[PDB]
Amino acid sequence: GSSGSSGDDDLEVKEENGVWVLNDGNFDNFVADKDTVLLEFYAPWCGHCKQFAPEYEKIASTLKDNDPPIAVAKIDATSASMLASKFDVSGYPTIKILKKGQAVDYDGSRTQEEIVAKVREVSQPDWTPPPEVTSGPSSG
Repeated sequence: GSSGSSGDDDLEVKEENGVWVLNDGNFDNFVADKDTVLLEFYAPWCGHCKQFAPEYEKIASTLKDNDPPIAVAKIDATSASMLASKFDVSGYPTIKILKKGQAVDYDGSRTQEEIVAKVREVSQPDWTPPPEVTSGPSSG
């Protein structure tokens, strides 16, 4: 701790209209100090995503000035295999949530209202992960 390894300028992250772009390389580096991180999976060969492209961006801002503050980001499963397999992303668009390192599978109408409800709902410190877990990678 407190090493200070900066130079190659590798550890970075971009965004789009409020939509951050995370990758297996900056995945943890980002969620490192994050209580709740929204991860959105998509594919370049998936047209159905194009219609959501703008639908998502709008959400970002919403959860942006929300409380607690949440960081909305997306990931190209196609490009990110490790992450894709992590949340068993066998389809798209696939929305997921990260809680202190806990993958929370979403279920319901992926809408600006619904999507936010769950996310903003999970961000809460009281919120807790329900039983019947799907995957638990050395959670702890």
